[PDB]
Amino acid sequence: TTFVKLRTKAKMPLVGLGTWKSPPGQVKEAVKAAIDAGYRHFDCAYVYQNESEVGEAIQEKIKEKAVRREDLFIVSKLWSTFFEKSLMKEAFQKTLSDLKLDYLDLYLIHWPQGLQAGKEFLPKDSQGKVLMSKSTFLDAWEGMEELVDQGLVKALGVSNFNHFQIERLLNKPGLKHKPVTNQVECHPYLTQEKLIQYCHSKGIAVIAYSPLGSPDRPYAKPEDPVVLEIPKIKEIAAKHKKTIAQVLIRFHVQRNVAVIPKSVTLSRIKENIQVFDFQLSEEDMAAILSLNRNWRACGLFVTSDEEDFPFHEEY
Ligand SMILES: NC(=O)c1ccc[n+]([C@@H]2O[C@H](COP(=O)([O-])OP(=O)(O)OC[C@H]3O[C@@H](n4cnc5c(N)ncnc54)[C@H](OP(=O)(O)O)[C@@H]3O)[C@@H](O)[C@H]2O)c1
Repeated sequence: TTFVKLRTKAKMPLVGLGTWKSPPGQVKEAVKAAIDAGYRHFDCAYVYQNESEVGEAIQEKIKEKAVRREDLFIVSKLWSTFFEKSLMKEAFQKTLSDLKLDYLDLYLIHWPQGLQAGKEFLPKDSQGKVLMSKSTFLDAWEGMEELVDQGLVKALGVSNFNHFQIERLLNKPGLKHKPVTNQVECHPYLTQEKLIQYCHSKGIAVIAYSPLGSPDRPYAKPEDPVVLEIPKIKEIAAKHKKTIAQVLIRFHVQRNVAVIPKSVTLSRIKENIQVFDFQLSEEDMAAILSLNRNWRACGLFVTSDEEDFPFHEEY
């Protein structure tokens, strides 16, 4: 299978194109190339500020008859400065207008902590301390549910949520639309076994980002573990006549976890979806899963002492 069926029975393609850090002058071509290589799932966000260029790409391929709207799975995300409901509606309409779409397939809460509204994405006081808001992810969810009832969003999900936080959402008084995905960092050094088990058992599909360990991240350090250099992955890649990246991506697909590798490089965009023509052995999967060290590269870490930080819990 190339998809995972969500609680709603909508089909989410297991491989999607990631866009975080794709420059605005390069992302239009990457998305065009992806569509031509058969990608149908596209992950974008308000805070990536490249949604307009993604939307141009999608519109051009629809107009060319290369792909039908109903066969695309477009995801975007609400940024934490926009949890308040009126602000949420303006942010969403901008994300929908930029993408030139009539509806999103999936709209996610980007992070679970709310951040102070204003122009900046990461508001700070004079000390350089990040400023939080009074709006919670619960508060934001109530706003987002209206979008579903309106037909503007097919389904809602979460990103960077721990299982306690999802429980809280699932137990929210008056809940109307249950979350359909949790999108979180996932690779052999952060396997997510317990979180994936919990989501799957709760009607929620998982979406794994940073499958290649995000080597273009801005704060990479020499002392960080290097996903793309794991020695067992080269071994397994060679045996399957695949690349190291293809093994790292397959690792998710084979767990029925969707995965959104980001590239703006034509050869790599093509390579990354070439993962439905081989199968990792039980020993291969057992060996990859062995590598877990609970090591994360991604997240808003400066807010670790504020309420609703996700990464202190085991999962
Ligand atoms: N908080 C969240 O919810 C969250 C957080 C992080 C990411 N995301 C999403 O997940 C996506 C994936 O995460 P990521 O962007 O952090 O990292 P990633 O996808 O793991 O890695 C991207 C990097 O790997 C390179 N690359 C891609 N394909 C490759 C290949 N076959 N071989 C070698 N290198 C390759 C890219 O270079 P080129 O681009 O130059 O080719 C880029 O530098 C993001 O774009 C975004 O859509 C969401």
